[PDB]
Amino acid sequence: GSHMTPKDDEFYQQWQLKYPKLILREASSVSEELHKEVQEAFLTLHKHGCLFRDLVRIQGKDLLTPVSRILIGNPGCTYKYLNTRLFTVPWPVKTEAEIAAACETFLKLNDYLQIETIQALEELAAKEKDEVDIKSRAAYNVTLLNFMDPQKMPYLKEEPYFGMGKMAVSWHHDENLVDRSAVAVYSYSCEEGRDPDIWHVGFKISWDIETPGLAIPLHQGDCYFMLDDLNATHQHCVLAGSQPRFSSTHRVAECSTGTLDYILQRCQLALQNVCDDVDNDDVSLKSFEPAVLKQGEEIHNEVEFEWLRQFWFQGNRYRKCTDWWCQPMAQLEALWKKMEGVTNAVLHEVKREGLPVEQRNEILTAILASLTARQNLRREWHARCQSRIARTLPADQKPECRPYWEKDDASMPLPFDLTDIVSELRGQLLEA
Ligand SMILES: O=C(O)c1ccccc1-c1c2ccc(=O)cc-2oc2cc(O)ccc12
Ligand SMILES: O=C(O)CCC(=O)C(=O)O
Ligand SMILES: [Mn+2]
Repeated sequence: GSHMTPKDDEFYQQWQLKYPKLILREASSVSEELHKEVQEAFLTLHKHGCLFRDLVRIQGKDLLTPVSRILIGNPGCTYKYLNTRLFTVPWPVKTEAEIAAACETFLKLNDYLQIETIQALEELAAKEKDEVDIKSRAAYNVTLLNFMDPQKMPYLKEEPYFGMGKMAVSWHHDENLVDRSAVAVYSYSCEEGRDPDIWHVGFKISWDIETPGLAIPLHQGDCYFMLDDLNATHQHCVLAGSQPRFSSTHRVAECSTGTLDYILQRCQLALQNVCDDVDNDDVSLKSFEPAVLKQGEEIHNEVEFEWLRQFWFQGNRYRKCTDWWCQPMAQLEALWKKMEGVTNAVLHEVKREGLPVEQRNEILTAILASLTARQNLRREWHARCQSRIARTLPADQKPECRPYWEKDDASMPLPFDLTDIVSELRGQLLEA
């Protein structure tokens, strides 16, 4: 395989014909004032230690990301990639003033890039021969900030198909975005084939290493845009230069099951089956109908694994730059603890003498997959909290395996390990 850069005569026509949905707006087109502001914002964020490498999970292995990052965006919004849910430090849509100022800066960059994107999307439609679709596909709700110092990496991976040289980030799609949504990236580098000292973004067609890839040089303050279905039909990578680089990558995160309001509402739905006169350990349920019980136990899993474990696995890195999620997370944990109460109440009822066996077995069938998944996912998460790299990484830089409690812990109604309970319930369902 081979690739094309601006040095190749064929670059220009290949871009024009096979990448009309890829747009580059060079530093020129962006005001010197905005450049100054976002570049300074990058630097304060970096100095206040707001960017971290994430311990992600990909095809079974636990890996530290080469880039350190932070997610900034709409209050209560989250973004899930590589099995890790990132939580926004909020930006002032309708904390220390410095970080607050930085987030404010990245909101107005967001506004600017949003405008640029709509324009580009409008011009693309005109070329191609609705109005609501365009604006919704440009309505960026988060940005993921990235930083890498390549001189800090002992060995960088070679780009494997086109001879593009050292990769800072491997070939991928930006995951979990709204369908056909645009992506906009502000790139900030500190200042035969592609120039090794300069940062590039590379593109290829999915499934395809025969059509030469493009490598687009990125100088200080250059912006690039993936429009419409480009992010889906193509992969991209980031090719490392010799100097450090920041990027701000603005996305329309698909957040239908990914906001604080969404998850609080799911919890409230679950607790509708609980007599709510008073908050104490004496949990009693309004109904034992299979469909209501299954739903309750599913919500229980959702808040435990998608929210609590995700949040705490990331070493409590937030109250550092924002306490915003601290109270929400306390609240979600209290809701989850009530639901541990619910599971116990269901279990009590299963054991009640005078419960017909047919009704018991209908209850078992309703809840068994949820409890099985709860056991398995607890194993998987506990594994993830030790692994190798978690072991290797310093004591300061370790994942927290919360919520977790000992067999002796009398504050919790059920054991953390559900193996016996699951076995027993399963056994009962095979009884004759
Ligand atoms: O880019 C990498 O090689 C990498 C290294 C360690 C951890 C994650 C990644 C990696 C990504 C890192 C950040 C990001 O925004 C996207 C990434 O996508 C990847 C896709 C892969 O197939 C394989 C790897 C990645
Ligand atoms: O920085 C870029 O150019 C794209 C960002 C990126 O590839 C990522 O880390 O998701
Ligand atoms: Mn990307």
